[PDB]
Amino acid sequence: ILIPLKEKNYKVFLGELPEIKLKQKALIISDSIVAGLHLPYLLERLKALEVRVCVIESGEKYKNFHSLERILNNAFEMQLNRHSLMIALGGGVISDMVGFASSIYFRGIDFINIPTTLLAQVDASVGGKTGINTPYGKNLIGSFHQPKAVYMDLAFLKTLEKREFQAGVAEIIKMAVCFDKNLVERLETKDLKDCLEEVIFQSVNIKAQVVRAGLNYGHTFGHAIEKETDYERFLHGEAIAIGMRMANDLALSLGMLTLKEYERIENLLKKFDLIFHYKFILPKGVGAFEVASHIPKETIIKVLEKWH
Amino acid sequence: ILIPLKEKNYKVFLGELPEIKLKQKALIISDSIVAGLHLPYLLERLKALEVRVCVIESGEKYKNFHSLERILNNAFEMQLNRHSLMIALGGGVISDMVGFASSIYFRGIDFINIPTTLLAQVDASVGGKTGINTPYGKNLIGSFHQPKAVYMDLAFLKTLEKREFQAGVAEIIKMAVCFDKNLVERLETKDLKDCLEEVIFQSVNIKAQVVRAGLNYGHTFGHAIEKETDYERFLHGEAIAIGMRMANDLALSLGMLTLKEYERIENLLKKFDLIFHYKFILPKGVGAFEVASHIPKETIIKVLEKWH
Ligand SMILES: NC(=O)c1ccc[n+]([C@@H]2O[C@H](COP(=O)([O-])OP(=O)(O)OC[C@H]3O[C@@H](n4cnc5c(N)ncnc54)[C@H](O)[C@@H]3O)[C@@H](O)[C@H]2O)c1
Ligand SMILES: NC(=O)c1ccc[n+]([C@@H]2O[C@H](COP(=O)([O-])OP(=O)(O)OC[C@H]3O[C@@H](n4cnc5c(N)ncnc54)[C@H](O)[C@@H]3O)[C@@H](O)[C@H]2O)c1
Ligand SMILES: [Zn+2]
Ligand SMILES: [Zn+2]
Repeated sequence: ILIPLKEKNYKVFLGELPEIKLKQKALIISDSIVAGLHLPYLLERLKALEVRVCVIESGEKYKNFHSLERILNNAFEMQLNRHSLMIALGGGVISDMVGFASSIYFRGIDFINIPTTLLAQVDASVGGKTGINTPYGKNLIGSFHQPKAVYMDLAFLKTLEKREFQAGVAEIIKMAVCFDKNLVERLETKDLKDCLEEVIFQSVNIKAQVVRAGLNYGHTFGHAIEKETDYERFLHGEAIAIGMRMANDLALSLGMLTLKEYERIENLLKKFDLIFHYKFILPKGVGAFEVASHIPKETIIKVLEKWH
Repeated sequence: ILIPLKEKNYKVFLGELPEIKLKQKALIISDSIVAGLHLPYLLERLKALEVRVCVIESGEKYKNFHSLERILNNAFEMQLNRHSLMIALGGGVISDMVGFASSIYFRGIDFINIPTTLLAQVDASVGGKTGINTPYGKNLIGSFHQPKAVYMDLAFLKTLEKREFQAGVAEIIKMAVCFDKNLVERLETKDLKDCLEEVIFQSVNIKAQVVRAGLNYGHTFGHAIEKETDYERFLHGEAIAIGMRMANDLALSLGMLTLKEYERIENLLKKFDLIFHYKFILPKGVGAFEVASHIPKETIIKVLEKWH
């Protein structure tokens, strides 16, 4: 069991989920898929005054006020107070909704994150950045609310679909190319099946030191791909995978990355089978990044002439 | 203008509203009554990049999600970001809605509270407590959001009704009897119209020095009166006025208040027309309070039945 610390709360827990002892009532919030796979795993180890379950339907489209209201109403129905706890058993969609629901319920109550997806373990459960989607855009209504404790177990990752798993892997490389050169070297040489525990541990420490601009590597182009397709074609991690390549073309054109650096990142994406032919944040090196702003339109078009 | 400092965050500005020059876009939120009385007063001395007004209907029944959604949507319509500002021009209902809307919009933006009611100038302004009402109860969904600046002008208080003004005095006496002996003696010997500024200044200081139990003096009984009457007959200050007297009956029976001290508070409420006939936290003399939790039911029932 590995315990990464932050500033100056709280405590992340890598490894098997331990026996959680609580002296107050707890509300578990999960999705339709996770509740039929990993809810027996949590309720086997949970001890509290009263435990009730609220289930949101699986999907990004359910990340709204309607589901947020349901989480709040379930907390009101079992009469939760200022000493109560909310438990998030799911991906980034669940953890953001529960964290925002707990922040506004009785002006702020404790909540615990137990991420199931690879992306949520390496990014979403860390930081306290919570929110919901609105008709005006994604994640524009939210709050900064830090969880009491984060529990990361590799057992939840085994039930994930390979396409959803690889989408999380593309997000790990994204953080590696901009922050940690040592994580790149691990992904280049070592097989992920043999060092999954070591990869996440390094990925969490990146986000722990972060908690910012830099995690948006391949997001400016990746957002544009999802807005043109639309969200019917690619998963978020797949769109960033193409977005990183588009960002690498702009970084090579501006003289930020060398030809060998451009190939090195693209070879690592090829190693994990993350090349997808379709159809602002750029690296200054393998393990570093720079913020580019005032870039000529013709330089962008020259990069956009690659499609790809 | 006099400038009371809280601790580090923000400054109160007690007196005539000065020129507010801003380098960011601003959204003013007011109610139907205040907008037709005091909105021009603010607009003439406000300078910003863009100024738009959102008006909610006057009343306690409009303190909900429906009005909160409108405040957020108006901010989205004029394209407000994390640098933008919200302006609250109204009573405690407006300030709580705007403060909660600003706390969730782009995960937290700056907001300036300009209270118009006497209640909001002495209680709702300083604290950071924001929120809205739900079908499950009042002020159960909210957040702790500190304002950028508070502006208290006595010019807004002149348009208030007699009933609304005297109900705001009930909270001043509440804070005086439990914290400041000198403020009790000021209210007893001086006319309020002669030292209204000095009374507010001391009321802000008490609220500032506390920030907590003790501000709920007459709230335990006052909530029971409001729930029995279905929030129909009395205002919040009027129900607390009876609640303070009910608390005075329990404090007199325990020996916490002398008969002379008991009559002093009753005559103070009589001076501000706060006697309304019947049909935890009690004052320890004048200027002090005590938390009583283990009071026998027989004593509480003897306080009921309307004597003393
Ligand atoms: N700062 C932050 O907190 C931050 C950072 C990154 C992402 N996010 C947010 O997180 C969201 C993305 O999260 P995500 O990638 O987890 O998507 P997701 O939560 O929607 O999960 C993807 C799908 O996988 C399924 N799933 C989850 N766990 C499973 C399990 N263990 N076994 C089988 N299937 C499982 C879910 O049903 C879901 O439909 C985005 O909406 C984004 O806004 C927030
Ligand atoms: N901790 C806190 O922030 C805190 C403290 C006290 C009260 N509150 C909240 O505030 C609410 C009570 O506030 P309130 O007493 O101001 O009620 P209110 O905001 O509804 O104001 C009373 C009425 O007077 C009118 N009015 C306001 N300003 C006026 C003006 N200058 N001239 C003429 N009319 C005017 C309004 O239209 C309103 O209908 C409660 O619902 C409570 O939840 C919060
Ligand atoms: Zn992301
Ligand atoms: Zn009130």
